Amino acid sequence: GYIPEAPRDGQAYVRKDGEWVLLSTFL
Amino acid sequence: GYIPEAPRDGQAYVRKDGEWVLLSTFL
Amino acid sequence: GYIPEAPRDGQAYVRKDGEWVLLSTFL
Repeated sequence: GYIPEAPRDGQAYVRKDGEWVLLSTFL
Repeated sequence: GYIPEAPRDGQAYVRKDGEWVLLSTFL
Repeated sequence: GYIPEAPRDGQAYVRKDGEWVLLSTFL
């Protein structure tokens, strides 16, 4: 389906496993 | 709600603050 | 329009060119 909004919290998110995961996880 | 399309412009985007932000911002 | 789900496969994706592209492409 379509993807719901990510957290709105001053952090960047990427799409993984049908979820929003912090970009910083990967950096 | 659901998220609208990001710019279609040859650049990658991540989701932040209910917006599409260039990935390159963080790299 | 709204964006469809990314692959659900243990990898992170970013939005580019109206598509889901592996984050690892850029790292």
